[PDB]
Amino acid sequence: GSNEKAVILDEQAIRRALTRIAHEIIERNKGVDNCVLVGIKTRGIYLAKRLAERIEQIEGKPVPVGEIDITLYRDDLSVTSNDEPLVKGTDIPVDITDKKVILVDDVLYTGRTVRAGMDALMDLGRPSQIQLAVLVDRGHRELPIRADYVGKNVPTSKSERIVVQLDEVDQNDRVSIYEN
Repeated sequence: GSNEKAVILDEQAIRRALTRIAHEIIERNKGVDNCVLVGIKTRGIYLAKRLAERIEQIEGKPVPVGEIDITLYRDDLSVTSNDEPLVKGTDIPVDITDKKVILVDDVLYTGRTVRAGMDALMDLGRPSQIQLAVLVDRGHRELPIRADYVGKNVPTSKSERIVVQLDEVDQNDRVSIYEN
């Protein structure tokens, strides 16, 4: 059909949300001493790296960035969003024990990737807090998870999927919502 996709973050809205999140992290943590950013999912990781650069531009101190590499699966033959995270690997360049780790997710949906992210962190260390920054929160949580920082709330139905494009993997910055 026609009009079965819409842009929910254009490039400027992306850049503004990141900048907002950067400020929010700084205000809430009262600086970024002992903060570590950790990206989840391929685009969450690129977002995390943008976020750390933005925070560095604000504070003049680097923020370390790590990644948790997760692939999502389903237990059935349905075509519907994959909801089972499998953690493939981790790379965090610093110790996270007694640090505030900020998980960075492109789209908060079921919360299921976030939960695997939290456990993955707990396998590497004992942070004092795990916080969650997300570019989009589309609701329909399946676990009791919520974001500390949200670029945009986007109401959705379970039939819709959110497509995130970023320059680093997709050669354009855009978030879109699609029926089906």
